[PDB]
Amino acid sequence: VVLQRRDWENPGVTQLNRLAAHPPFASWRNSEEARTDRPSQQLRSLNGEWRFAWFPAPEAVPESWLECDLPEADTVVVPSNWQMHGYDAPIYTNVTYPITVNPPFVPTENPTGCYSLTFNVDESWLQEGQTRIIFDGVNSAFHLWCNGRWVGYGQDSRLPSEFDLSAFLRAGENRLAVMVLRWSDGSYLEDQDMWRMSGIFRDVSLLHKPTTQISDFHVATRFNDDFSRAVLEAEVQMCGELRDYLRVTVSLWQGETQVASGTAPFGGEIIDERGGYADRVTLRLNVENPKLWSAEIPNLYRAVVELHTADGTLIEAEACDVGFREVRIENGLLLLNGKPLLIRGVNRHEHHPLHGQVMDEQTMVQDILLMKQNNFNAVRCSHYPNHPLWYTLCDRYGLYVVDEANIETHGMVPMNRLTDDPRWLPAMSERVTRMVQRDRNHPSVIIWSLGNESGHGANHDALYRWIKSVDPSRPVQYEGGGADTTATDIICPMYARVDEDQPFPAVPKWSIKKWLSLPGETRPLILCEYAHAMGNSLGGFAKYWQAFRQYPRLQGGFVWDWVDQSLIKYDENGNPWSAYGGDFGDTPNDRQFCMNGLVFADRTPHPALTEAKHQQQFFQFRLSGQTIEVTSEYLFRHSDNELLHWMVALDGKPLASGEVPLDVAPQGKQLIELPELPQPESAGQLWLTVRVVQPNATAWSEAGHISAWQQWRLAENLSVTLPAASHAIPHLTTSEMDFCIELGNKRWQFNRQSGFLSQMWIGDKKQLLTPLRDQFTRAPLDNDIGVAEATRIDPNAWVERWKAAGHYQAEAALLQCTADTLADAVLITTAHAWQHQGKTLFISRKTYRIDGSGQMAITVDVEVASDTPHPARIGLNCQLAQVAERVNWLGLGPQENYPDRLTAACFDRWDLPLSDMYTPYVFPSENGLRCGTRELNYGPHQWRGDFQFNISRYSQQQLMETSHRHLLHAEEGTWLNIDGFHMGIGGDDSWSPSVSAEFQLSAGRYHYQLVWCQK
Amino acid sequence: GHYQAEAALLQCTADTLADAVLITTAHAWQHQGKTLFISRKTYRIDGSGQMAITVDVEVASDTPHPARIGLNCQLAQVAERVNWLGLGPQENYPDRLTAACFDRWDLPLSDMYTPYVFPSENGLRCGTRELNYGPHQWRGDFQFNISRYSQQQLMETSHRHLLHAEEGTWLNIDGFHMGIGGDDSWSPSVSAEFQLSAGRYHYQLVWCQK
Ligand SMILES: O=C1O[C@H](CO)[C@H](O)[C@H](O)[C@H]1O
Ligand SMILES: [Mg+2]
Ligand SMILES: [Mg+2]
Ligand SMILES: [Mg+2]
Ligand SMILES: [Mg+2]
Ligand code: NA
Ligand code: NA
Ligand code: NA
Ligand code: NA
Ligand code: NA
Repeated sequence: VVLQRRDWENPGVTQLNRLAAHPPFASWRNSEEARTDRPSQQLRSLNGEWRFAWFPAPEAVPESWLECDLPEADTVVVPSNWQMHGYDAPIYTNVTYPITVNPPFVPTENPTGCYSLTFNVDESWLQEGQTRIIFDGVNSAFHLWCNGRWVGYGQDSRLPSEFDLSAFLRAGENRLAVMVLRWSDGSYLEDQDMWRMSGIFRDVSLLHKPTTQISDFHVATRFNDDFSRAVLEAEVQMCGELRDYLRVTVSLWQGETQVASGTAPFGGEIIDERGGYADRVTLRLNVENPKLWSAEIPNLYRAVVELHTADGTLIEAEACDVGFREVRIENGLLLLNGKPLLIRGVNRHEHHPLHGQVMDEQTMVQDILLMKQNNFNAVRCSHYPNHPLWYTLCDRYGLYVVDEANIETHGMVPMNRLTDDPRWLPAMSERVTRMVQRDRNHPSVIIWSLGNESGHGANHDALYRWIKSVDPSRPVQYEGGGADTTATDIICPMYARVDEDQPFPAVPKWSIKKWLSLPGETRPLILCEYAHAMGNSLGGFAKYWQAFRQYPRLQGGFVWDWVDQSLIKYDENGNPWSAYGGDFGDTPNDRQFCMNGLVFADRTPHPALTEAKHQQQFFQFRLSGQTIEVTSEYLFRHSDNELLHWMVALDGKPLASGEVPLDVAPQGKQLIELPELPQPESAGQLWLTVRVVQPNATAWSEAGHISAWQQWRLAENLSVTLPAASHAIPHLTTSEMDFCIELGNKRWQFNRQSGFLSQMWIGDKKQLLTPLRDQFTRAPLDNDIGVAEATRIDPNAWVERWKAAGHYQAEAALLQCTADTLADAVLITTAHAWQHQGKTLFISRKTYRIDGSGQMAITVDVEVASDTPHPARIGLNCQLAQVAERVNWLGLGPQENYPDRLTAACFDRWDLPLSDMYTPYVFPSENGLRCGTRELNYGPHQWRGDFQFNISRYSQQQLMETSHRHLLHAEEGTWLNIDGFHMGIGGDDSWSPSVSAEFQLSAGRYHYQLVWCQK
Repeated sequence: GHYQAEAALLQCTADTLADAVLITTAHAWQHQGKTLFISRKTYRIDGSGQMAITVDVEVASDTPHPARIGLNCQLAQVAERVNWLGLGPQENYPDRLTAACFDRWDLPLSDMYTPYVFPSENGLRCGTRELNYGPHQWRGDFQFNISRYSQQQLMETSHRHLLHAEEGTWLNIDGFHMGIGGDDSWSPSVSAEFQLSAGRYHYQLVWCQK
């Protein structure tokens, strides 16, 4: 029947013999164990060592496997993705399906994973009650046998499938056989932009329930106008024989105190002409002054549901954590406990670099900690229901959750081909309804989502209404078909820009500000995805946050995304490296487009994370004279774990500092008058830096955690004092090929054919390995490349425009090189033109003035043809002979910063190891720039001015020629790129030009000045 | 103290090059001991009689952003026409120049003055690459006004009919000029992107004889 029916090529069959969905059960037989959420002896884990064999098709699986272990089978850990054990390749594709688009059919060659487990069942489990097996995640479809007998079938890779094994088991040893299909009709609804894997990748458990049992329960909390009174309403359903003596007791607990309790027999109210539910009961408990749940203060109660005889016999108990909170949209605003939310959100895939799509508690906790430490309060489950533990942790640690159905049909043409088709309504409905049935009691879930990138079909509208009907407590959102359809309560676009319209036909992405006020529009707007964090990205992040704060109805967004989907591979020597699309022989593939994270796969932060943290701060600051005004953006909590530190420094030199306790109400203000500020005699800019410090450790943070900062310029005293009269004067030696300048042991060489400074000497020591030359290009960022599908090339992409214009191939042509002897200096004047196919792209005119103090003043004036694509940078570069341990600078830092991503950086004196000045993006590009630098120190060298710089062992050429970071080699000496000017990095998306006009180098004429000297 | 700031000489040197003379200057404008602006210049006069002026200005970050960054002088000459390659033909300012077109414009001198009943700074033309007046030509990328009335007289005179033509011609040539605003006229109304807030400014001009 199995091979004959081909249930995996039939959307009308998504399960066989699968039990109804429900909230998490453990069947405690002791109420105290239920209350305290301790282990239940009635819920067993079958995680561990299983037998596994791989086959190329289900037709290749031998019948013998149903009753006997296959000798060729291996013993593997479960849960697991079998690609991670090397049985076949994981496939990274974005939009295009990994299989031929021919619904409902899948390939004949359909990788088949045969799992089996021989396991013990106690006699006591079989003498009474019901023994079920629960598969929390099987990707993508499976048949199940127990002791050679066929049990059932299941689809949907991301929700639990449960089966009654009572009639199949024997006391002692039993054998399960699970046949997992890689591809099924379910795969058409699972086209998420992620690695395509398969297997038994979530927990497997065995649950014992009594014959008379709790089969479902729903918890709701409703409130009066000021939230000083609540009613908890618990609906409980039973299965078994109905009897007069049966009762349900629901008890509610605030830690160790029972705050409320209610007991009732079964028999619901009359609902229609045929009566009511005799197998259900609703308990209503009054709660005065409930402690409310939010991400800020995740107050939780425990609800215990006891099924019992009236005279006191507990049959079984179930339980959940209860968060007292109201979610509603009123007058166009999303409210949590009557207050408008500001969503500091991120999308988070379930991804581990070693284990693939298998999740563990440690990784989940690590992620939540890092998120909260970086000022996130919300997470979107892109794009499927998560491992059940995720919700428990979000409940307890406090994060707002968008729970999203496992439906994505991106690769369909058009996108709604399946979702507008009623033949596909049953399969879609199960992915939505079974999510709701499972997760509806979690307070952390505040919004339901219908899926992702499946267009807008009638099936979406039907399922939107289904949720609205069954669960009025939570808004429903869905972005497909233009982000503002009749299937969404929230305008939830992806990559809509702040100010710029993107008027695509049918599905425009309006400026978010404009979107709110379109005729007839009243809904709130929260971006489901924004600020695409691919590689060197998050340019213009502050622009979103300014808009969010100014516009009541712009209530935030979810950054895309949390973590790079890179996977670990090993080289010849067994050394690990980060791999992306195509690295497993997977083809077609979308290469690096799977890496979009604010953190690397091992959870090491990208530089972008600090920009996110800074913009997502909960305290706002204004400066008026000596007055600092602190404003809290908290809705509920006081600043009861917050101290304000302040420091005033003159060009990095500390002049004063102190601390002031913060006592700020939610949404309130506090004025801090700074003491009489000292007047520095010395020249320079005074800078004020403030930081909010948390003196006490929390569940999510260490003592001393910095949660917020800001800087201001204070007084500036411009230097008017003259540099000391240098007694010596530099000697010019003129030859046919060189202009050589000497002053003591210092020597400079300017090549007369090239027109560049080709060498410097300190004593007899060479200082340069490559000459100091202008550079107008950068090793392209992923945003410059502007690709989302590897087959596609956008002629509009910055890298394409630069390449076509000849920026990367333009050669320096010398126009002028002269030397003049001054009264206290030697002056070298140069002019160069950069040309491609007879077209002059750039002209550089320079003076080098070396005086008797040993300093070399470099003045550069550059012309850029108005019709050439604006250049990536305007600066100089050289390869120094020096390799030094440290980099010291007075500029913005300490982390990597670019013109459109530098708000988080602070102006101070920074000192770091050379390695910290390189950002190891897995796909190499221009990296590690620091902006607003007035002084740079490296080895014996010092540069002064007002410039941007990066410094590393890797040239721009190597970076642009290398696809993987692990293939980079340290070059001789150190490559230095010093920029007068540098283009924004953008990132509003990574598949179209996204650098805003104000960050493009469009001025045509540029001036900058550097002083190079020794110290 | 912007209107009463006094120029203090920091540096004034002269050098001879292979085909030119180079004059280097530095000035500080101060008020009550506070240095508001520093102007560093080079004047390069070559064998073709062209005087290349390079100007680099520091503006104290805590002083209000200045109305303009430029040079002014009273020319001995009165000439009939003003001819320029830049935005025109009418008066235009950084935040009010979209109507203006880049072209070669030639007007009588009197049209380079706008007779606002209450006198103020007026007649500026932006985005100018070449200006011609009598024997003089200025080249660069600048804003300018040219008229018989000094900035001093304009600020001291309440009514246009009370203005008297001064000897010769007042020329104001700006590397940079602040927006004029106008969202209202009773509060600061110049948008941030039109305020002269960069701290360090660079402009260059060539003065020659035509
Ligand atoms: O539109 C999207 O942008 C992301 C780009 O990485 C990713 O593909 C998301 O799954 C998708 O919803
Ligand atoms: Mg099927
Ligand atoms: Mg009791
Ligand atoms: Mg997609
Ligand atoms: Mg700041
Ligand atoms: Na808002
Ligand atoms: Na992606
Ligand atoms: Na406090
Ligand atoms: Na690269
Ligand atoms: Na006046």
